[PDB]
Amino acid sequence: GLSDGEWQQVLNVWGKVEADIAGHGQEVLIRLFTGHPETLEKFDKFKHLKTEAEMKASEDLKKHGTVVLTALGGILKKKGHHEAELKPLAQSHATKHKIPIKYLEFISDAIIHVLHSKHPGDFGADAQGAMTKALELFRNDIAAKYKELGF
Ligand code: HEM
Ligand SMILES: O=N[O-]
Ligand SMILES: O=N[O-]
Ligand SMILES: O=N[O-]
Repeated sequence: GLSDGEWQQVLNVWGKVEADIAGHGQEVLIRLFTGHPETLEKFDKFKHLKTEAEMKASEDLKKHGTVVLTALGGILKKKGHHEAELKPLAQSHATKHKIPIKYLEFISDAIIHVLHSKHPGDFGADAQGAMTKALELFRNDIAAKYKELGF
């Protein structure tokens, strides 16, 4: 898992996201959809978005960005004690949304990219290390639930 020091870094970095949850959420999703168009196809409500300009101008995309990062933030603040929070997400994403674990890798990478893009020079090597460990823990615990479901 993560050390106390590493969790402290994770939640310090997360303060950046919390100051503009919608903007961070929007950019993470645009980074995901533009880097991996196949992911857009998993959202019936976003597949109409043909261009990044349309994505940027979509208020519903920003709304979903807020939902996604709010859920993640909740999970992170549990500092690994997140079984109850993670279980329903693993289930909905495997069974209902049919999201391969690879796409969770993509969005983890997107979060790291957006943090650098929005805070260049203010996302230090230790911070990236800790946030990356937290996102891997998230992904690893989700993967365990995916395997249970055979997904
Ligand atoms: C940090 C990783 C993620 C978090 C925290 C997250 C969180 C959520 C939450 C809270 C919801 C609404 C409740 C629910 O249906 O469970 C949701 C819905 C959804 N998620 Fe995710 N999600 C993540 C990753 C992804 C990825 C990578 C994809 C696809 C590439 C995806 C596809 C979807 C879809 C299609 C919905 C339903 C959207 C709708 O029609 O309203 N999710 N997600
Ligand atoms: O937990 N301090 O590394
Ligand atoms: O954007 N993930 O639901
Ligand atoms: O209505 N089920 O998302």
